[PDB]
Amino acid sequence: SMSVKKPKRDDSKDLALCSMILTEMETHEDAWPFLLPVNLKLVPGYKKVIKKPMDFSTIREKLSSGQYPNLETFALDVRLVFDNCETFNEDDSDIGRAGHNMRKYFEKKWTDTFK
Repeated sequence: SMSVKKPKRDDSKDLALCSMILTEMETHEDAWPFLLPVNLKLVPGYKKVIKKPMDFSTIREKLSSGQYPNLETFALDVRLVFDNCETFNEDDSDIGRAGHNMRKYFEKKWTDTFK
């Protein structure tokens, strides 16, 4: 509350560390469905169904340009990529499986880096 703060967590390395995580996600072999925005002209249904499209390149541009106010807003966009994927793809598809794998990979890096 006013003039009453918890001790100050050091957040000065967060930008760099989210960048590194993102690099590792970008270079994973199962990243291919997520590297670029889904082409809304060429994928019937995507535009109407997925209200908030998100992909690694869009996260990279937002990160590089100071559009994440904190590390939680960064995690929310990463998770959105996988939630979108689950919404549009069957679990038993290559892309469906990619999404589960990448989410697992992300969540571990996230815990190990920050928790």
